[PDB]
Amino acid sequence: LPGFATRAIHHGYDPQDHGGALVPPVYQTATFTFPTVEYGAACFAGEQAGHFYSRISNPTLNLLEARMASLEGGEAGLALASGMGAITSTLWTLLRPGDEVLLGNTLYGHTFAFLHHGIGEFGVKLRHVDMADLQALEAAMTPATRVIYFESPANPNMHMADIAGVAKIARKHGATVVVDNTYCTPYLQRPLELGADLVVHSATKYLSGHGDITAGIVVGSQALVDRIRLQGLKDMTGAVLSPHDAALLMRGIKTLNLRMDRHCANAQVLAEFLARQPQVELIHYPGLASFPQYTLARQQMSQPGGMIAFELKGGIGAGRRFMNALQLFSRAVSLGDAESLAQHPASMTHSSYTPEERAHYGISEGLVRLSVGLEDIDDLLADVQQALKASA
Amino acid sequence: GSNKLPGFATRAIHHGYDPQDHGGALVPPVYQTATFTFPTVEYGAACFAGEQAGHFYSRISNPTLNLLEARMASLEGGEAGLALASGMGAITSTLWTLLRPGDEVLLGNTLYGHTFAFLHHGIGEFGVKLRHVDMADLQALEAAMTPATRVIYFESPANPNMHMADIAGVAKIARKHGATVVVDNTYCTPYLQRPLELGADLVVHSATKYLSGHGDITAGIVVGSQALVDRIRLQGLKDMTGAVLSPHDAALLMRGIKTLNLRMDRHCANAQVLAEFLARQPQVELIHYPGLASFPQYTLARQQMSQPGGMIAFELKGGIGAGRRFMNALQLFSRAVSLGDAESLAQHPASMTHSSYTPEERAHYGISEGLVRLSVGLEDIDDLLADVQQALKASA
Ligand SMILES: N[C@@H](CCS)C(=O)O
Ligand SMILES: N[C@@H](CCS)C(=O)O
Repeated sequence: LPGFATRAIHHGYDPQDHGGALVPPVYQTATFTFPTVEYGAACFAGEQAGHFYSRISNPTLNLLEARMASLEGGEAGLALASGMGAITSTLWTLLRPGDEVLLGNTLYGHTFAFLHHGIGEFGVKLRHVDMADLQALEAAMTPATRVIYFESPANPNMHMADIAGVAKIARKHGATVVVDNTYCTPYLQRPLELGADLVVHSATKYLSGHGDITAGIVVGSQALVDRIRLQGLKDMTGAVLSPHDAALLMRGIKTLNLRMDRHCANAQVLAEFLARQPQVELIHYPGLASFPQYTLARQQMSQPGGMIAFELKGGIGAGRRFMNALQLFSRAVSLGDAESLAQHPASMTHSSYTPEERAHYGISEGLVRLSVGLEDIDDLLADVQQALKASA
Repeated sequence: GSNKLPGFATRAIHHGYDPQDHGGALVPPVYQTATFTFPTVEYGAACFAGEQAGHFYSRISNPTLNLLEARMASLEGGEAGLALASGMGAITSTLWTLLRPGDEVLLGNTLYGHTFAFLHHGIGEFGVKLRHVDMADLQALEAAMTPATRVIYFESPANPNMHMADIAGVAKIARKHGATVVVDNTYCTPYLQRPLELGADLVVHSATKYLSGHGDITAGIVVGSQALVDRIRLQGLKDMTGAVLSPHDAALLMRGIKTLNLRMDRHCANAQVLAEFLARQPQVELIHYPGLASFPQYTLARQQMSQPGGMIAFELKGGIGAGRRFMNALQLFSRAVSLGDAESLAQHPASMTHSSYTPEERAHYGISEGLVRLSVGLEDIDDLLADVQQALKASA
């Protein structure tokens, strides 16, 4: 069993099989041909485990899937046009009218919109529960419960979930547990190893690393991934990942270990710094001693990650002033790029709302979120420091 | 004077782009970027509130895609466009946005297989009622409308029989009962047929086929009113499918569109010469091509398509086994699903797509044991003729 860096570079590919090419060639093709109608016939039931149309089985995409499956330690992988691609295809195939999905207390905005305004409107029952509270979770189960879905750590406050805890509970009811592992990557956390059934990824973020691609991943067990490929992707979503973008995702995956180390090192520093700031009410970073779920965090993540959330003392106004003053962080939604990013939802995403609605969603008035990039930590410090000056 | 619409080719190469707004770049740069940033936190406050113009995240809107979208809209004759990861991405994003439990969809009698799967085993398992109807029969369609009918959805010409519908007839009926008409316009492209100009509310495309023209990308387009395209963009795509089109692929789609009028003229000139030849060969029992008077809906084709297309279907004498022997003798056509490539493609559903079924359930689906489908490409006609004639001789 080769190491993670090795596998992330080499897994699933032998140059000697493809003309000696160091880097595998990109199958930017829509369709595939057949030597005979017989060899055609085989590929519409599926006996010679291989290549089928490119909206089902392109080699380039297969290489990506196998590598990601290796990295998350799962049976099988599926690549998709976007992270929503991955989550919609999974849920559309796993759920039907009357089934229930249990959801983590908070969710990526578009996931929430999919659940409450998408499948939810098609007769699927939604319940939100705190997924670190195993008793609340147990009590929430009903015969109807078929899926339990959550992120860990979860936007907005890095609130973790006890993956193995929930998974014990799901076994008692044959429920499928699905974990959005976008924030951690298989490099920092492997939820399948902790007993989840499927993981989903917005590969758009850390896995790509360079913010030039939109892509999605699903990893899990061959049977589940099979159904999602042939039902979710093929029939319900059509979220097909382009071969060019697959290749670039692979190119990005080759540095995962190296980039995530830096992202973390950079975040650790920025966070001990913020933790001492008198403009700072409160801070959420898994790697501080003050992080309420510190122990659970260290149990599931091998490093505390590249994301920080803090609340500024002066609410919306401070938030605004802080955001405007940054010259190195860019005001943008998104995360996991080489570039450092910030957002202040109160005055950005959730601006149109009001204080009382933002409290409902746990979006504090002065809540800012940092995606710490790979720039030099002294440059990142100077920027955060001056931006704090302006926030007075 | 200057209130005249530019020609189709002109709009295909230029619409929506002036080099002078991107520093003289003759070809638009490609926005291969996932995210966009904001100068002020206020500037971006408005981009989540309808006040200002710009882009937030390439899953919702992007300048490479926007141009592609605007060009397609101009070609189709519609208000707005939307570009997605595939034909199915376009179709599913649209129906997921437009339908809810208790709504009914009227469907054409036959469809593309994944569209059929999506409908029967996907959206239909979610509380949406389905009914099929001969769209060529306006009397039957009128009869089928009920106050639950929300959409009428069909392809014209349809897979795989090229059955056609009267678009303007359907729209007329739909305007009377109040349903949204969506037409899958893949086979024609906007160069041969414009359903929106005929009264349809939305067209969808597998741009993967003719629009791309070069079989290297998978991509979907939807075109219609600003108010429905936005709904679809903001609900279907953003929330329910995530069928995001890659800007690299959209740049290639745009590159392919630049020669559409030329590719199409040649697909059609080729198929016409092929069809006429096939109609006259001993091994050919039957032939379906819209440019032939023997085509059952000859009159609707002439009326609705400016040209008869690159698809031919034809039945062989000798039974499945002639088919096999034909398909396998081919040296220039390739054995393959798909259409609208530069390369000529053939398929023999009997010994291929529908090969697991026994000779019974194939005759049950209108599908002969001698049926073969041709997507005629852009090769030299004699070469194509020569290959097919050598191949008929083999299936003797
Ligand atoms: N995940 C980021 C951006 C994706 S659109 C966010 O939370 O806004
Ligand atoms: N539309 C073509 C190819 C897509 S798989 C077909 O009818 O099979």
